[PDB]
Amino acid sequence: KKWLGTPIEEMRRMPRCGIRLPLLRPSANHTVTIRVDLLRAGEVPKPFPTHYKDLWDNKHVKMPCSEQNLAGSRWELIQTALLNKFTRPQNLKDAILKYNVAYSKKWDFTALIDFWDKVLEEAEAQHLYQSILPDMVKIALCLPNICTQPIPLLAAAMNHSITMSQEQIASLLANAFFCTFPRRNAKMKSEYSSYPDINFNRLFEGRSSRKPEKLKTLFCYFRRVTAAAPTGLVTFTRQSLEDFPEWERCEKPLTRLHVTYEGTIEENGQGMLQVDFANRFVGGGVTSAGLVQEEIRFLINPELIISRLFTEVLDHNECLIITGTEQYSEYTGYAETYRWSRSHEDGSERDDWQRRCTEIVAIDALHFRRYLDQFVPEKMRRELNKAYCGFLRPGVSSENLSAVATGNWGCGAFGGDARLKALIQILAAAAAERDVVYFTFGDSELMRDIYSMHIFLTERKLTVGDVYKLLLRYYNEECRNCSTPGPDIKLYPFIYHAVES
Ligand SMILES: Cn1c(=O)c2[nH]c(NCCN3CCOCC3)nc2n(C)c1=O
Ligand SMILES: C[As](C)(=O)[O-]
Repeated sequence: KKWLGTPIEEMRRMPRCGIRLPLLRPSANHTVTIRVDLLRAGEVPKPFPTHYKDLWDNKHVKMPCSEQNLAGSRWELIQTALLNKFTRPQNLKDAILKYNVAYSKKWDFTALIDFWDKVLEEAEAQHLYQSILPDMVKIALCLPNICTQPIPLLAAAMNHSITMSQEQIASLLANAFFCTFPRRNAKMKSEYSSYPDINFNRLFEGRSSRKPEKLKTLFCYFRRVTAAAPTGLVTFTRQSLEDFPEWERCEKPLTRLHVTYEGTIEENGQGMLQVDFANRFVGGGVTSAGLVQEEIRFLINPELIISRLFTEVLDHNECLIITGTEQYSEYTGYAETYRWSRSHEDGSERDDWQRRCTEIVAIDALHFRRYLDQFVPEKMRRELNKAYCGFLRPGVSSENLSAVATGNWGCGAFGGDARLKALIQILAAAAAERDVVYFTFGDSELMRDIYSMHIFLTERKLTVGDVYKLLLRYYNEECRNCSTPGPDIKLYPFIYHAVES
């Protein structure tokens, strides 16, 4: 069988399962950068306020167009540099370095030069410098007319949301492409050291065969949004929780499971809560060298990338929830085989805030130096609480919550055990009263194992707490005093034996 458990058709999805949204309104905990009274389906949102307002401080994005970006005006310099005809890739490198002189011997542009000169055919290169790049320059230089409202940083411990237009995101991402954000470049920076990279200079470095695919994916997006402005909104929400379950005493039952070795989160999990297997610095290596699950999603839905402008590194009790990002590309492969396929026309419905009905949550797993480290109770509890924070929606009934669409979170380079991570996510989803849709990407044995364990536990009516206690027992009996790198007995066999005895 290609899938097991509850039919995916029985799982809750947005918009069908959602509640009526409240009136979109700015407040203490919600920054709204557009005119809500003029928000209309199929119309480009109007920025609020009408005239540019600047904040240059430690609580807000430092905009490139600020009069405090300096002594001469760096914004004036950016304008002069970028309003030149590009005909060769050195012209673009020289332009970017005119307002980044301090990095002229540090930043490598080999991948940009190679993409333009050695990957693209002549007509594609001509279209890039005659049309796409000039259009990207123009939307970048329009920033003060587009992003008129200061953008607060989503700093650690803040529970805060920013809702902005897709067009505003496009102007900001064009600026990131041209590397115009100040104070975001130094290796030894104090300010913004706890924030991800935003400027795209590392995308231009080196000779990985992955860079042309990343650049094809991003220019697909840039060509689309400069040619016809997207009309919707996107919300970025930082969520930080204090009260976490007493997992050992949780009497809640497990919820439903659909598990499959075919399909993908972003396509087969339409309208569900889609997990991004995140780096604590959200987006990971998207505009440097990474190309696994998080980077792929950030490339095919590039509006995610702007979370790096304002999202501080995630602490253990935090996540980032992004609602409304649009898919602009299709792809094949994964990591070293990733290829851009074609432009994608997103068919998702929009909600009453004109957001695409696509909800993604960034939750970062731990990176384990040793395999057995992840069975330590403090580490299991950490992963449980991280997933719980990513799945919990405090003031929402469970009937209005979509299923969670996820997979082997943290089980690649970070050393996670897929069977443990599956069960941790199942327990966190149960505590948050959400069903689980789990994708194993070709691993049919894993699909069967997760299904079998789930049905075993549910048929025996074991609670979240019952299961967590078994995890603690597995640590104590097979991990704590294990002198070898791997345990004598595996987790799921241990669980079966413990319960059946
Ligand atoms: C979103 N997404 C995919 O699209 C995807 N494609 C492939 N195929 C081959 C690569 N290996 C397959 C088995 O797992 C390890 C990776 N793996 C994928 N994974 C893990 C994923 O998360
Ligand atoms: C743009 As700078 C000189 O603050 O790294």
